Amino acid sequence: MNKAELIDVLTQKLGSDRRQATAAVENVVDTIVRAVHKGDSVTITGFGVFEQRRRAARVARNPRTGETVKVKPTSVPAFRPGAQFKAVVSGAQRLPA
Amino acid sequence: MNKAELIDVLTQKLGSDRRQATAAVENVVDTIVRAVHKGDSVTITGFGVFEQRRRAARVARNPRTGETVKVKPTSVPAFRPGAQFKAVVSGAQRLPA
Ligand SMILES: [Mn+2]
Ligand SMILES: [Mn+2]
Repeated sequence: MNKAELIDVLTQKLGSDRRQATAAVENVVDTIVRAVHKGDSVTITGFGVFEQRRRAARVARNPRTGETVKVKPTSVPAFRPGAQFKAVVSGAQRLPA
Repeated sequence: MNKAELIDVLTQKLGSDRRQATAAVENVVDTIVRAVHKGDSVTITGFGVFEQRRRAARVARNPRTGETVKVKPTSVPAFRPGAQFKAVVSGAQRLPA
C-alpha cells in the first residue's frame, strides 16, 4: 500500500471526495513531521508515538572508501509502536473485524 | 502532542468539523494497522514506511525472576522514517515554512 492506495481506502471509509482524503493524509503527515522537527513528541493512542531522538557522536566505516570516520551528533525521527498495535501484529489481541 | 491536539490542528487545517477530523485520524491509523497486520507494507512518500518484521527465536533474561528464557518467534510492527523526514529532523533540508 502506497499513498494513493491509502488515499483510495480512506476516501471510501470517509465517504469524502478524494481531494479531501488527500488533504487529510498530507496534513496528518505534515503535522507530525512538524512536531517532531520542533522536538516535540506525537503520541497517538492505539498507534504509537513519534519522537525526535539524538544520536551521540559515533564512528563509522566509510564503505565507498574503507576510511573510518567519526560522526557528529545528529537528531533523528523515530516511531515506537504502541501496545495495541504490537498486540494485533503479534497475534495476541484480535483486530475488530 | 496527543491525538486530541493532533485532531484540533488537523481540524483547522482541513477547515472541517471536528468529528470529521477524528474519522480521518482514526481511519488512517486503523488502515495502516490493518495492512501491516496482513503483513502488507505501508509506504508514504515523504514520511516513511510501516512494515511487519519477524523476530527470530531469541533468548531473554526474565527480570522479575532472574530466570533466562527462550523467546519464540514473533511478528512485530515497525516504521522506517523516510529520507525527507530524516533530512528535516536532522537540519539538512528546510521545512516549508
Ligand atoms: Mn489477528
Ligand atoms: Mn529546520
